[PDB]
Amino acid sequence: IVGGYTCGANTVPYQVSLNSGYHFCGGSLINSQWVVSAAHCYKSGIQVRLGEDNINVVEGNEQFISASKSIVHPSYNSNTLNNDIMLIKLKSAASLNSRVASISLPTSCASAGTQCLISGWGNTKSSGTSYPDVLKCLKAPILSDSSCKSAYPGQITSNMFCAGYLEGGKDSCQGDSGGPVVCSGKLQGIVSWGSGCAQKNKPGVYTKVCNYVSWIKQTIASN
Ligand SMILES: [Ca+2]
Repeated sequence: IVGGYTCGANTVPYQVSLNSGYHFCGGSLINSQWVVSAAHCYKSGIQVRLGEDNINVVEGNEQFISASKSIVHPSYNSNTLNNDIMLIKLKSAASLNSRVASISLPTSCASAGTQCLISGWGNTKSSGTSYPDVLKCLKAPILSDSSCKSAYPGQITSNMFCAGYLEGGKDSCQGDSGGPVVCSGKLQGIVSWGSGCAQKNKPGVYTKVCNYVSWIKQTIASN
């Protein structure tokens, strides 16, 4: 996250770190046994880390649970990033409390102008590299579809939205991928892609979760 603020320990209780020896992507806990992330975060050998603030220090609220199954969306396209969504089943259920909690799926899509919270452990610089150890947060609005398409001609599908600031300076970045965009207490987006970080006229692009609720629910019910 570029241009954000330190969230505070366990203030974003649905935020996950995906670990394969190191943090590589975020995710969101949607019930005691399932996480949603980006398909471009797929790899084998995932450990899901819940209850994290500092990802390099054991602080006492963590739960570390291996994945048993990963399911990439059937229509994910790695070239265009259309349908950039994945489900991960945990080997055992997490223990839910005030610091480790699920986030609700949306019943309706959010409109442009809605303010959302984006979080992650990604790079905090737009030029150069500095990775934080504690969770960072950013408040940002959903942008109109017209502004999004004008920023990325030919690249925005109906399964994507833009959020952020056209003036630049505040955005998600490398290492935030897969993490949550929460608006009015519901998971509306997944950190997906952009051109660089925090550049003028190049806001972040997010997977539009409201288009996937039926697939999520049916997949969880049968796996
Ligand atoms: Ca920790």
